[PDB]
Amino acid sequence: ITKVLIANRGEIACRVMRTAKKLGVQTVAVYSEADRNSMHVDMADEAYSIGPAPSQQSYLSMEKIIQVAKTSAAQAIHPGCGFLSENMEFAELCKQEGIIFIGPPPSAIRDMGIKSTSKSIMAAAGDTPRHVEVQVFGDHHGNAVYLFERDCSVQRRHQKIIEEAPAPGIKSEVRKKLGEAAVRAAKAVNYVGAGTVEFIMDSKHNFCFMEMNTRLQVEHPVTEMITGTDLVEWQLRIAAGEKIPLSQEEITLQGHAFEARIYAEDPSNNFMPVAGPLVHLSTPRADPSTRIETGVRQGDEVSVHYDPMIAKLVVWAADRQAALTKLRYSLRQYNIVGLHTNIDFLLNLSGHPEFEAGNVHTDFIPQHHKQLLLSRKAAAKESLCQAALGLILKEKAMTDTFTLQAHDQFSPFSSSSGRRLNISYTRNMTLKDGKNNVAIAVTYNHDGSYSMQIEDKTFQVLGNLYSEGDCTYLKCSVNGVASKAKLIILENTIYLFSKEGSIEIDIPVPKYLSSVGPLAPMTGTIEKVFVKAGDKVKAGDSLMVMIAMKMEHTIKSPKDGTVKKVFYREGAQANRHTPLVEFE
Amino acid sequence: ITKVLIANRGEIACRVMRTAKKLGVQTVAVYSEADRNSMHVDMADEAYSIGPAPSQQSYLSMEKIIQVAKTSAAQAIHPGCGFLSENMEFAELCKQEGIIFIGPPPSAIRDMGIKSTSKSIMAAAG
Repeated sequence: ITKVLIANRGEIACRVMRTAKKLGVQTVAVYSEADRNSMHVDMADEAYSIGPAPSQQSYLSMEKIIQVAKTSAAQAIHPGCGFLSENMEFAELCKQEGIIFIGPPPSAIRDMGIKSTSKSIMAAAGDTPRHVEVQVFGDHHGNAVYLFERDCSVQRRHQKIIEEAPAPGIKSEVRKKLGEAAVRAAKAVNYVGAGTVEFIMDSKHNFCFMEMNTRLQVEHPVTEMITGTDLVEWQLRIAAGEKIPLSQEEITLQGHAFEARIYAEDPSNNFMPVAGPLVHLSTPRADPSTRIETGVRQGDEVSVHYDPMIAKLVVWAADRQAALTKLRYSLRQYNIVGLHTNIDFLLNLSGHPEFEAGNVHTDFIPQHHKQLLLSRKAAAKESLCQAALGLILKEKAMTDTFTLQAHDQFSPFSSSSGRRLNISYTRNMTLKDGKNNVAIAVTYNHDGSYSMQIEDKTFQVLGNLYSEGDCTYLKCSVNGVASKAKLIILENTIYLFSKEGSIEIDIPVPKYLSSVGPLAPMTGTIEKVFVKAGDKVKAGDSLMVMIAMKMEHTIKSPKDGTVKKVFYREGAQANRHTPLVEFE
Repeated sequence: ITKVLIANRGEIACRVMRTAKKLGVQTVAVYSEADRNSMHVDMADEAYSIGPAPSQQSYLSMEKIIQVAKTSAAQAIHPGCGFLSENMEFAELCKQEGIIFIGPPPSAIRDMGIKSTSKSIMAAAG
């Protein structure tokens, strides 16, 4: 395979292409009208459009994908996940056309559609449940190996939210038994490729097979961290006709890995997906043990036509407890501004006394649902000091960039010092903390420090701004206590992202910026009235039409409410600046 | 240990914090008046002042370091080297307060203060 067409979008499209580039394989993608400026379009060497935004017209189409493969001279097609990945007719169409299908052959796909058929084929081959998934990888030469199983039990609305790579809570004998059983299952159905055999267990390790997946799944990067393998490379090699490069006796098991899936959704209403722009996107620090897979760039929008997922964060550490600490440490560095997400839920889900102990089963979240969605808490006075300082320094920044464009450079007045003559300057600002207003009196000190009195308590507040790449950080010292938080100010809302949480403080909007009865324009006769008493109009509504020296004037409503009286009936003469209707 | 207080300064404070960040552990430091703009203040997630520049008023103090650990909600204290690193009374104070002392227990520290005591204990072991 010198060129592969990836009939998919977003995170999975980029994950495969990065491997392809690493190997030297050219990548082609498709993007509909919807993904014209998505991540995988620029990562690909070439990409083709297809049609309208809904997936039925673009990614689920059988003929359009083949047509792209033929004109680009692709040698293989990778379906990824979710569109044609289980489409047996497409795999058969590729074979007949002459294109390599990267995945199991049609004979292995079709017999897996019916649950009773695979149950018999595999059977002939030998209270708090958990879902445990063990991987099988086979080739066209009769070989198969197993990779270590995952714990996929934590879910809500039958959607996986987090995943644990090494399946904690079992013994090495269980791991060996699941390996052999899944290989016998994969051979029983003559499976080739990267697949997954799903077992259900009780509390006493009585594993039973339920279902098998026949595609290279999105879950795999969490296992790669602990096995040290590259399954995308492996899948391409056996598709070209090669053998499994690494035998079942060479597969290791080191440490624990976790995935946390970040969705565009609002948990406050029992998770309905939301779609909107992302104004700020920042990822945790890169590290060989912290694998960051995103499908959304800053400036991109979440659509309604496709999966609302934004990113997957995968971490690795030496043991289970270290990985849970790293997962939460890095997850709090992931900052999304512009829409509501499930990040706070993920933090409360992982940082739960029962989850850290290991009390994991398929009903964990509905059992403890009330303990995961928590209400907003009031800001501390120190957090209000940080918000006030960030606002003051942002105003300074605006002053500094004005000065850089001035002729009168180096001059005084440019330093936002608040230096009054013989007296001090105190600025009275109000910040809105949730629903409540708090007044902060900020005194400008001669040495550049601030003394901020919030209600009665005075804080000695110092700090400045600094940049790291494309992000702005606020460096604070409040009463000798140093701290650092990312400072993002978007329209009215001050975002402070720290290692202890995220606080949103709103700037109140004055009345004269948020305000945006009627009179007669000239002395004319009224043609048509519209409304009477008891009606209700909303702003920008037709109340009356009047003709004044042959010029039709339609009155409108700047005001709002309900009309109490209409003073002029239709056909009467109204004069200049005479009131027409009234609001009581 | 999800958060550690490092009761030290300079090279050793930065050496430990770099590991902590690598592991995912939050770091708190102290800086007196003397180290307000030193390296470990900016590397830490949070740091507290204590008092006058001489070490007797800042890093050798037993109560000030515990007070910082309690208000920052630190789970463990790392003494590093040179200040409280051999202070057996501090290790005992941490135990009584409920804070993990990162180091040997007081029972292993106290018996090593007297050179003749450790000589006999080890000699009897071969």
